[PDB]
Amino acid sequence: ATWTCINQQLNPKTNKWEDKRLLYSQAKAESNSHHAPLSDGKTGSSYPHWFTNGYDGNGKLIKGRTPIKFGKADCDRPPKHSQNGMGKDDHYLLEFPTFPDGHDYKFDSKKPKEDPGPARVIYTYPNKVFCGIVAHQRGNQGDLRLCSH
RNA sequence: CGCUCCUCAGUACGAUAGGAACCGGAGCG
Ligand SMILES: [K+]
Ligand SMILES: [K+]
Ligand SMILES: [K+]
Repeated sequence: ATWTCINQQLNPKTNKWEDKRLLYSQAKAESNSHHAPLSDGKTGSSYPHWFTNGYDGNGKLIKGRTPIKFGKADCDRPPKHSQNGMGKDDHYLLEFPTFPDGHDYKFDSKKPKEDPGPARVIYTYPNKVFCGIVAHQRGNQGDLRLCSH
């Protein structure tokens, strides 16, 4: 499967934000999630880490929030995320940088830290069930929204 | 006392997608 994200990027010459169509291979994104550690933070880059998808640790939805519908029961279930995100009963979503070229993000480096880019592969803790590809609409900041596939 | 860098630490904390400080190290005023 191929996922497409439209990410606005600032063209210097026109000083205006333009739509860049970015394509991701699900197979490569999944491989990225397997190469990354099964932890929540605790790495030099901070990734991978808990993706709340609008909930708090007790599966309670933050008011005025619509979680992303992934289409897989495991991915759409309200999460159970304890303090360290390592409880022996936890189940929640993790986000990790993913790129069109498929390379593995250098999760262990803090200084300098690799640019995570606009996209993330979202997968479950602790079985790493693939959920989807999400990305920032503008540059590398703001909320993350589900890309198409 | 103030400012820059390291470290503390991607820790504490946070959930608008981020993120300290004390102690300690190196400087300038
Ligand atoms: K954390
Ligand atoms: K400091
Ligand atoms: K100090």
